[PDB]
Amino acid sequence: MVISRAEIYWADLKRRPVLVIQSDPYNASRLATVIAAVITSNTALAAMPGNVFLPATTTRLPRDSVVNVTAIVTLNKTDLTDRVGEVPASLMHEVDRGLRRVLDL
Amino acid sequence: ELMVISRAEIYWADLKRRPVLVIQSDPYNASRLATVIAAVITSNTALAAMPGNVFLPATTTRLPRDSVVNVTAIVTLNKTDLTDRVGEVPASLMHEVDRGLRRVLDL
Repeated sequence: MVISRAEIYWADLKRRPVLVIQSDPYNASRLATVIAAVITSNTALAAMPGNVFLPATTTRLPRDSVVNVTAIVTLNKTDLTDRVGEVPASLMHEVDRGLRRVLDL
Repeated sequence: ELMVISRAEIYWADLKRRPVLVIQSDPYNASRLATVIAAVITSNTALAAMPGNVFLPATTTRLPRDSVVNVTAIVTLNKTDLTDRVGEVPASLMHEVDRGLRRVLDL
């Protein structure tokens, strides 16, 4: 399947949701890996600076979620199973700013 | 083995004990955050051809051998997992690492 940035997938880390943050050039390349940020259902992590709150109406996920930009994982592209949906441009911009903040970029 | 978890520093960690380069910003490094984000450092210098990766001489890092920062291999470790500190990456090579990270993460 086609792996794109800003997309949410289910993956085995247990089975949790992740947001693809690897750029689409590397996603389309022959690179076996894909970098992603973990999405938690514990909304209390939204207080942590840089993390991004995602309503369940936005992600088509069961519950409200939070992108934890301090929890970055490198997965095999094969580990990505069902796709959940996509994060809108505005919230993805918030995620980008959080990532630049936590990574000094 | 307490030291100070600072950016641009190289540590040994169990991912298999391998070296990692801290890329998490120092505000989060000083915070109570249990995790620390790092890029894996390989001794396979052939990965220096991969775009974005950064070659690190052993004279610069005080590492056993010449190494390469693989900016496509990013791991989130517990601050406790960082054991012996190896040294620090100069500002110029860390800037190259930053550019590679911005490229692979569209930042």
